Amino acid sequence: SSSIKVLKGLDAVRKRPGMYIGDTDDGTGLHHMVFEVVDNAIDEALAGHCKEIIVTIHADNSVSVQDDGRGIPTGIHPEEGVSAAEVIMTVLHHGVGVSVVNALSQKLELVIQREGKIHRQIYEHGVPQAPLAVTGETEKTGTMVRFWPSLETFTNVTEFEYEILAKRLRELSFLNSGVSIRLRDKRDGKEDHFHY
Ligand SMILES: CNc1cc(F)cc2c(NCCCN)c(C(=O)Nc3ccc(C(=O)O)cc3)c(=O)[nH]c12
Repeated sequence: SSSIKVLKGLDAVRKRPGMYIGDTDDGTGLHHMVFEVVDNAIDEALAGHCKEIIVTIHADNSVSVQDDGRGIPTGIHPEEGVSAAEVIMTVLHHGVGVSVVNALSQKLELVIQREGKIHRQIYEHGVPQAPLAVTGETEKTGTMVRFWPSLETFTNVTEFEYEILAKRLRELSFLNSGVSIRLRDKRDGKEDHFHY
């Protein structure tokens, strides 16, 4: 039931993205993709587990958001029969849910560090290539989401603008005293640190 429901939700978002992420021509939807993923990292900070968020603009026009929180739970739900992480990445929940970013990404990479293991999963248009898998051991904890926005969905403004991410991250750091945000642009080495 869940599998059918999930695919219906992905289809819904790709068919009417304006209802979920906003305008797909003028860059507002595109930048909103980053801000949704960051809002999830900020929740993990607000719960008191994440101290540092790192937002990176990569040279291939993907964006990663790294937190140093607990790591999304990885245990297979008895019910849905896939990792708790995969449910969070794929089930449809301002505040539109990461499954919307995933639906509208050509590719999404999830890396979770939790209970001494690295877990990794790759998505394409919100669909998992394979179940979440352990790739190594680690002493660290946290969640990293890197996504490549679908050029089927986004036109015209397709490249992230440093200033637009900077303004919003600075604003989120003002609203959430104590959270520390790094923004780094791999295209030219620019970086900023936002903290109130
Ligand atoms: C870049 N970071 C990042 C991106 C992202 F797209 C999603 C998340 C995310 N879940 C999203 C749903 C909620 N707002 C969590 C989360 O669920 N953490 C979390 C939840 C429960 C437990 C536990 O019960 O043990 C431990 C950790 C997180 O930490 N970081 C995220």
